[PDB]
Amino acid sequence: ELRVGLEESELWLRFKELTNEMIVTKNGRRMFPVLKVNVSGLDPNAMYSFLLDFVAADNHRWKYVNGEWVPGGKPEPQAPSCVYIHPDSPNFGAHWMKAPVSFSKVKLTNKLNGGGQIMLNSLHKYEPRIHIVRVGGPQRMITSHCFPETQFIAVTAYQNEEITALKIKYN
Ligand SMILES: CN(C)C(=O)N1CCOC[C@]12CCOC2
Repeated sequence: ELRVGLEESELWLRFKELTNEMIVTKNGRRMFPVLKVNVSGLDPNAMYSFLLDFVAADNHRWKYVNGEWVPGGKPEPQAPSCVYIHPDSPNFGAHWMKAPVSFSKVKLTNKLNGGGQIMLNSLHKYEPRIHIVRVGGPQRMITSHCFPETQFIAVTAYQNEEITALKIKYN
């Protein structure tokens, strides 16, 4: 059975309980914390690519009002984000299962940009999601996993200083 688990969930939960924020910039900003995923139950000898994308958790624009995050009243459809390919991809089941799969190099932007960077809408709430794509084999296969613990609002600067403090304390 293919098992997908979040490394350092206790750390992510500290951020989640304050409402997590991730900086987006024109040129793209790396995430902290970094999404790290424990994977077991792969075929050590089969071939897989690991894909990361961001689901809009709701259709609303958020705003920090009197020290609290609040949704707008005017929802809009949120197009799914573009996918980031883990740079170790493609690779053998054994490679992926030998240490936590770390997305340390993904960069979050607010501008349609060249290559690599994933564009997110500022002040939208997002839920990180991976796809494990079996490649090369005759039977293509995808398994998807969401990480509720890693939800965040995309921001151009931190609103909640409690988040600023946690980011510095644990970097
Ligand atoms: C680019 N890359 C390293 C890939 O893994 N490729 C190859 C080209 O695009 C499709 C996929 C994405 C996952 O399935 C195969």
